[PDB]
Amino acid sequence: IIGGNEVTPHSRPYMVLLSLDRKTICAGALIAKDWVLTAAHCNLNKRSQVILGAHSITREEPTKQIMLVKKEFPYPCYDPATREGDLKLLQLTEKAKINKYVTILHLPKKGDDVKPGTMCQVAGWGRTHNSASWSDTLREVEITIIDRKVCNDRNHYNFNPVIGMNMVCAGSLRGGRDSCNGDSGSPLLCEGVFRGVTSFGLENKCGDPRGPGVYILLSKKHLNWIIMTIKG
Amino acid sequence: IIGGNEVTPHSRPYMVLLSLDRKTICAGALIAKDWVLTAAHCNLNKRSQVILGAHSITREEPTKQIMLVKKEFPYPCYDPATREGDLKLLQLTEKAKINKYVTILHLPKKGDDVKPGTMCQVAGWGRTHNSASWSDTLREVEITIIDRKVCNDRNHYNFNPVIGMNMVCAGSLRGGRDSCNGDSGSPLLCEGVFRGVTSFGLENKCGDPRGPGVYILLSKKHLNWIIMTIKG
Ligand SMILES: *C[C@@](*)(O)[C@H](CCCNC(N)=[NH2+])NC(=O)[C@@H]1CCCN1C(=O)[C@H](N)Cc1ccccc1
Ligand SMILES: *C[C@@](*)(O)[C@H](CCCNC(N)=[NH2+])NC(=O)[C@@H]1CCCN1C(=O)[C@H](N)Cc1ccccc1
Repeated sequence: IIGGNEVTPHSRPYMVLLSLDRKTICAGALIAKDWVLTAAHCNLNKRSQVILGAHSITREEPTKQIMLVKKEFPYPCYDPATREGDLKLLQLTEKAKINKYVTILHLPKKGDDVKPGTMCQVAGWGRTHNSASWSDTLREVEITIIDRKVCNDRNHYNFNPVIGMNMVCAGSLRGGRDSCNGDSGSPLLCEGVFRGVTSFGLENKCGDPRGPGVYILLSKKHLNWIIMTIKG
Repeated sequence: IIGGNEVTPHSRPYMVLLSLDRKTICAGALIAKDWVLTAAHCNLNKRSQVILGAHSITREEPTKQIMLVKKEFPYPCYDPATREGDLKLLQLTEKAKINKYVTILHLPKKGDDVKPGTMCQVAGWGRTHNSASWSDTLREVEITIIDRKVCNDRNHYNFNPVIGMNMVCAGSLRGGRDSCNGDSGSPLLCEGVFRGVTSFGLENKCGDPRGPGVYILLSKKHLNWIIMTIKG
């Protein structure tokens, strides 16, 4: 997270830390007692861990629940070339224990676009600068959704890649506020509602006005696949 | 086809006429002795026919081969809302008999974009005016690929819908030349190479400069699915 601040410990109890390996992290949302929604580009191995109720990565906390993946369900329409449908459901070996510290983030009922100018938040343990590594504590930043047509601009992504109807852009006109490396999978919250999944930006330019972070929209199509994959 | 002309009978022997029902037709390409590639939005029923070696729809011709569908393989990533991946493979009950009149159109080796300004052709039995019904004989028109960024313009599709990296636009700056209703599925040929599949335009505005026809690009991703579905 670029230009955010350290969250009140455990004030975002749906946040999942994904320890992928030694060099890599990701985030995600707990969407059911045994389901984590994250991004498809986040590659797990057999040693990977899903950590619930975390604030600090390193510090030992009584609140933490270390979970294991039973099965990966990457979205079958994920296109690594367009970045389209960058979604993945992780089924856990056991159910999380819900409490004050570990909660379920609810899916939106309707898969609406988010209207430009809306204020949104994203939390994560990723880079806080375009250098170095992850943040030891969970941080959060507030961002504005940027009009899709501006996002596809010559002064923005400029069709490399195309920012389509199942993505939103969010940041600031002036820059300084963004997700970054290691925030992939993190839920985009907009006016209290789960709305997107952190996907990509410009390499080593988190927070550059040219490259507002791109979030996969929880649209009708993506919701259908989520609901189907869980229930049944 | 808008602003085209009647083809020399049987000079495009890979062309498939799809008789979907009484009110509807489509086109397609014969890509193997028992495989037709068309568009996913083209709905067949049990009475539907795939006609090979046709020139006229009505007239009885010794060249015609009336084929039947064993199984439909609509592209699993087809999105009816974005029009994305509008592709469908039809497996035939028997093999076509290849001759002078019925041939296989070869897939491109590399799934490249088509560069703006390239001249392309599309053939079909669809509307020749923004009214009335199909053409009794196969026609063909030549069109130019329109730059993707112009296609997404305020004076064009204007993000309703987005014209993405797995679509090309083709028509003319002045209008008058286009595919139309009933041409869906027809192969887009560019400098001798099979390049796209006729998908959509603006309703009752075939040939309007605002809405150049949109073709699904035979990109790497789509080729992989085609090859996989056939061989195995
Ligand atoms: C996997 C995630 O941790 C990470 C989050 C980065 C978010 N960045 C900003 N600025 N908010 N995502 C990625 O690293 C993704 C997946 C792999 C590629 N990628 C990118 O962000 C590339 N920079 C995307 C790209 C854009 C334009 C041209 C080439 C590549
Ligand atoms: C199914 C095909 O025969 C047909 C071909 C039309 C090609 N038109 C031009 N101008 N070259 N395609 C369609 O009818 C497709 C599938 C169903 C919807 N559709 C459309 O062409 C709509 N007009 C697409 C559309 C665009 C903008 C807004 C709403 C719908």
